[PDB]
Amino acid sequence: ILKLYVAGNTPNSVRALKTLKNILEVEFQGVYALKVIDVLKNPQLAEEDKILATPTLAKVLPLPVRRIIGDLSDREKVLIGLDLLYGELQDSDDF
Amino acid sequence: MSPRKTYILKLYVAGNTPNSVRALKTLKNILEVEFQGVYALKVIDVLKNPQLAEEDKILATPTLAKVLPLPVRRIIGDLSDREKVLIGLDLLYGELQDSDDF
Amino acid sequence: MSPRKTYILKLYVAGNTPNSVRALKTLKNILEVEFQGVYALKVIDVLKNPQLAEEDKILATPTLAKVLPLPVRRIIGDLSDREKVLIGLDLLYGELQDSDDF
Amino acid sequence: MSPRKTYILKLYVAGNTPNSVRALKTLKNILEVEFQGVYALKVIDVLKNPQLAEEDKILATPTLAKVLPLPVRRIIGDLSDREKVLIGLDLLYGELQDSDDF
Repeated sequence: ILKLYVAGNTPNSVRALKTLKNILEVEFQGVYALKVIDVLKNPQLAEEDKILATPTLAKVLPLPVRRIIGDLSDREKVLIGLDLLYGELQDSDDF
Repeated sequence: MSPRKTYILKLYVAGNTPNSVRALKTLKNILEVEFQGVYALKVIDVLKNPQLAEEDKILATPTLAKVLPLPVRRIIGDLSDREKVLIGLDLLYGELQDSDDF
Repeated sequence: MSPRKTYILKLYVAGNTPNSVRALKTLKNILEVEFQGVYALKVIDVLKNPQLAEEDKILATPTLAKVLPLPVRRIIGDLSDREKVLIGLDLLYGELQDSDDF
Repeated sequence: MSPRKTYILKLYVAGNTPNSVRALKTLKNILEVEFQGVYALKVIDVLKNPQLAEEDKILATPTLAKVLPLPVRRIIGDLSDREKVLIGLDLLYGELQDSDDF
């Protein structure tokens, strides 16, 4: 699950995020999910959650996801950071 | 100049409420007069510039809630509670860069 | 869960080496003196157990290095550059170590 | 597909024994005969170059085995359960011919 942390939502931002959702939906079944949270509505980080810098995890991501992320972080200037924990599977462990 | 090997307490906030700023100046003040030298408060607002630096990261507030002393415990728990402004924080030893704060 | 803490720094290593084990000793010490209750240090020799568990992952070293404290960054740094033995690394929350993880 | 977008199955492998290379050769072969223009196999021996590139990550086996073909999964089941050689795997996407840039 790709966790995005954003500062507010704009039209272009929402469009690009729905596009990102669409891509993880088209070519990433059960291997990539998306959780976007707005820091303008939810600043309080809780428990295991954390925020890493964009160039930290972007370089290791798929390149269309890389171009979408790069867009969000450079053009729209709304993405503050991301996190990929991810504790991924279909059946809960900890979690 | 110096106790040296200073702790760098980076706080990550979203906006500056009229009361939040005074709480900040308070925190800074007590860190200066009561913990002279050992600390260094670095305030970072996400809203002023969203894009985090490559060296920056944000940890949860319940973490780093056993390390720091109590008089700033209350201020941190507050900056999380009364005003929903505090996202998270980080604590670094350094120093990698210079000319930052004299 | 409990003992609840802390942020665990997993180091992925290709074989045990005198210099490497000395450096890891040092790193563990630093982590348990300054950043006690903040950073744990977990070594994994890939030569002993190459198979990653379902939860584990290996991010590249120059990925999470940058966001780590300088005293750790230098050790990991030479651990990759000076005497090349370090594979990737990772940073997770929970759950214990040494105790250790079971 | 505009006009071509190819899969890049990266296998993170701990050393190269005698009898694992024939299974990799075979896997490669079936990746080229049944499928084609899709599954591009890239094998990274972590023992020849411990230093993971910044573009590289290593994930758990089943986590990506979710989307893999049955014969391929039989072969990775082999490499992981038979001789402890497969550390992990990663799946990238790209138009690779001709594109050394990657």
